[PDB]
Amino acid sequence: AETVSFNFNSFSEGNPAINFQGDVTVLSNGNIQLTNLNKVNSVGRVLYAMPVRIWSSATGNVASFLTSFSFEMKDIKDYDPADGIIFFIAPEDTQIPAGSIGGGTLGVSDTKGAGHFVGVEFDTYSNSEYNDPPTDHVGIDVNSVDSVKTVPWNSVSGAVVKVTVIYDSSTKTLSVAVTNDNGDITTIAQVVDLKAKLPERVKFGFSASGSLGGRQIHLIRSWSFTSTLITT
Amino acid sequence: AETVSFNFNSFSEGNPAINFQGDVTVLSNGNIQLTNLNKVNSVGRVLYAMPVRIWSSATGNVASFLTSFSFEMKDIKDYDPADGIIFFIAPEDTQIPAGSIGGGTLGVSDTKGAGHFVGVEFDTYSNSEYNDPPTDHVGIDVNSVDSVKTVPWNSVSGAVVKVTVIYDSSTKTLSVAVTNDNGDITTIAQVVDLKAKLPERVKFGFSASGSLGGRQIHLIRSWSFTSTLITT
Amino acid sequence: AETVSFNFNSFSEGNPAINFQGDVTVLSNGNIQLTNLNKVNSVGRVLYAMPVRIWSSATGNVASFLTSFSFEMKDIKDYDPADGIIFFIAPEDTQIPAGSIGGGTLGVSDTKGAGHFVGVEFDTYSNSEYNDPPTDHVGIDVNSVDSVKTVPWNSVSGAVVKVTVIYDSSTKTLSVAVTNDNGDITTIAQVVDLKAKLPERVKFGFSASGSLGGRQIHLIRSWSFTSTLITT
Amino acid sequence: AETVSFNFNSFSEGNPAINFQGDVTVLSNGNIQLTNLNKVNSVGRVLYAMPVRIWSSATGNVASFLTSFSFEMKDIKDYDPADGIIFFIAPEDTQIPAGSIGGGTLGVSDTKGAGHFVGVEFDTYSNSEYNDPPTDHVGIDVNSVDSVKTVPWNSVSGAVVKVTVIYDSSTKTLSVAVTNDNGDITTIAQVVDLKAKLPERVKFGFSASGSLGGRQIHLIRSWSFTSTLITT
Ligand SMILES: [Ca+2]
Ligand SMILES: [Ca+2]
Ligand SMILES: [Ca+2]
Ligand SMILES: [Ca+2]
Ligand SMILES: [Mn+2]
Ligand SMILES: [Mn+2]
Ligand SMILES: [Mn+2]
Ligand SMILES: [Mn+2]
Repeated sequence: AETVSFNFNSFSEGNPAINFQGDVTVLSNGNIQLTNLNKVNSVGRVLYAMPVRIWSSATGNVASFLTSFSFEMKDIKDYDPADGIIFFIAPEDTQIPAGSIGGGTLGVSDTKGAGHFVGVEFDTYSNSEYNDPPTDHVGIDVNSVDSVKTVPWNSVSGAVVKVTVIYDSSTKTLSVAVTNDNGDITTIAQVVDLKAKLPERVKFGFSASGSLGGRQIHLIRSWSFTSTLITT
Repeated sequence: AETVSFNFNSFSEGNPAINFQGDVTVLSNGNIQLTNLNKVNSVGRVLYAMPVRIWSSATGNVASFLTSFSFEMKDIKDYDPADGIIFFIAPEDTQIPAGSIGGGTLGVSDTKGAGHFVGVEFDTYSNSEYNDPPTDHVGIDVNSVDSVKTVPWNSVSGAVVKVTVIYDSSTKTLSVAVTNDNGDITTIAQVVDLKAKLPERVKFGFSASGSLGGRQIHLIRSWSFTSTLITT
Repeated sequence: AETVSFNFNSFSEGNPAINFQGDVTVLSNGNIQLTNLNKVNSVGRVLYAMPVRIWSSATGNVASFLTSFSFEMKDIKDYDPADGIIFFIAPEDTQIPAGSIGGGTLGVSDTKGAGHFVGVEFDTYSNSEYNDPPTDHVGIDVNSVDSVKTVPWNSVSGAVVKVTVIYDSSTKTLSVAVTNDNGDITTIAQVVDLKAKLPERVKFGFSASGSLGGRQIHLIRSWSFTSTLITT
Repeated sequence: AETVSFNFNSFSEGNPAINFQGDVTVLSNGNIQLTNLNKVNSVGRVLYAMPVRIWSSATGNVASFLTSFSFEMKDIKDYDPADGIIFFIAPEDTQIPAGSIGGGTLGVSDTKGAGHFVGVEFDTYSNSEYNDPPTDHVGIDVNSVDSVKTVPWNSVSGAVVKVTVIYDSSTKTLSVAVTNDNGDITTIAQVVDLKAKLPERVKFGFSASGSLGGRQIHLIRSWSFTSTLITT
């Protein structure tokens, strides 16, 4: 039983348990603001500093993990509410794509929307070049922002959104449950073999981005995580 | 968007929001004691009073729900810890089987261990006649306590256990993440078409049962639930 | 090396190992409820029946001890939490102060908040008459609930708290580590010359109290204890 | 409220949370054997891979931590049982001192027995050059294997030893509670300003050394830890 577990009710600069990339910033109240409102094509990513072993090439086993986080997106006069936030898993050498154009790539893909990652996005701007549905949505991404699956969702400015994710290694199922301000929940699940798409050791994080005309406040308020690899 | 959501940090006799059945009692702190230790073959169930609609015959849609609860199981001199607790879903008229023999039936099945229900069991006693794994386990039960699927588990006497469940209607997947006292998680997932195994309107709840030589303390400490059915 | 060591994972009236004083009552799950919610200025105390020799006048040696225990405090409409629990050490003949007014005396002191004891209080209601801090707090008490030193704490209703106390006779240091539900730890330590404040033989126990308007549920879930006295 | 917490009931090579230094080896049963029996001056160290911030220069606050771990030492024919284990805290860049001669340096000090670290040793070999007591002992080391304080102890071969450490930030007290196989406890405590002796970011870990004629099996059976730094 190999278990990595952490809980964040707030954040602060200096904590060695978390890595910042790009235009990330910690607010006095302890929240993480992922993008910068004055930069064009902004990109902000926050990662748990320590890599986590999600599978052993020895036991062949794959870990299960339970994580939940709360975020908030808020409009600002008078740019378009873009582009959203993404909870991702990637190789430990994961950096903000070079020459990132931000926007629809969400800071995890190249200009074509390709990359090495597995994630859950909370997309609030429609990008046709990536085949986005016409409305706000939640999608499961596997090496591309061209979601492997999506579900209609509604991003309510200033609302605090609570998310719960469960990965069952046995069925290799990734289930997501989103709790909107109104109390309604949105779910989405997709079978993804983490052992076949990611390396033994990976990192977990949040990413968000904007464009020239599209910018909003992307806030990460809290994050608790727990993985458990069976060794034997 | 039809949603049902409730949250109990503690219970109490009376509250018409929860129908009791059997040897159920309420401790001083609001904890529910599903069974009685001075009674042979005891059964006790607790149900959310108001029935819930998990699917529509018109729309065809099945509801998605997110539920979490924390229970505790403690041993008693010198008796055997059995059998345990089951989170279940059944027809709005559900009742403790006629002539319930308690024990392995968990208060939801008959002698053969069959019944009209869906649920997750935290089985602590192994009944070979029900093809029970040799050790403590967690199982996805569909109309039978002879689990559709099980996973090795460890029940620790006196430890507060936390459970989170997510049912994604899009995939008909039922995900379970069990957080143990020591922080390790156990998961199990199973595709279960509720729409096919249950009526449009059901009731959610907990059930536990002891036998003659097998009795233990089963307590429910909290329960929050949210189901959402799309009506469009 | 004289060693006294015991473990209590569940309690049960009748056990000659425990002395019950006041309004104490054992729940059916094995928990000890210290206060009566239907009584004004209630007081309850549970004590290890066998007096423990912490020091000897013959050698001048003082014993070191290690002890851990878990409690649970929960609210009750619309009353105010009062007043909390206190782990205390005292003369083997200790009884509840005659004419106990309940309140912030925790059942170990008189109206002026004075008594003959040493303990760790987990104060939830602030009493200006006892120089209490404005918020919930943990404190080291020496013959008075007018703590020799307190520390900011946060009592969370329905939450299981873990405490570990270490007394080093060589330094006469009493150390307390409090594990909250969220995983945060709270500590407080202080030099207390036991040999100079209590008789050679004393009793160890917990006590809780409520008042007229302030009442809550105080539960002791477990308790393990080990002291070693050097004889040479 | 910043908090780091991990828990190991067993260990396995490959876990990125653990850093191995020296002759460290993981046994088939999940234990960590710190030294190499066929090697002269064998030195083995295991550290928690993630640096911990024990104090911020911003607020000037020191963290509090509660740790506990079980270890075991076993004699090997007919070599002398040496030298023991040390639980230490050093700079995040800490490495086995070049030209480490092992033995009484315990793998954290130079020839003179000096280095940059704070720790608790379980010394089973008297080294007059470092002023060790004539017998097995436990000591609080502050930048030197010439303990600032010791207490008589007794290493029993094959015996599992359970230790619990508490470091209260308010008093800057480091308290240790050692529970021997037979059930007797040994405590030692010392005031130590971790903010005056170490940098803001450090690493925790265990070290073990041997000599030419002094060798034995040093095992770390399990380790749990929780630090909490109040950033407010
Ligand atoms: Ca997009
Ligand atoms: Ca069974
Ligand atoms: Ca008070
Ligand atoms: Ca030595
Ligand atoms: Mn998209
Ligand atoms: Mn079963
Ligand atoms: Mn007080
Ligand atoms: Mn020494």
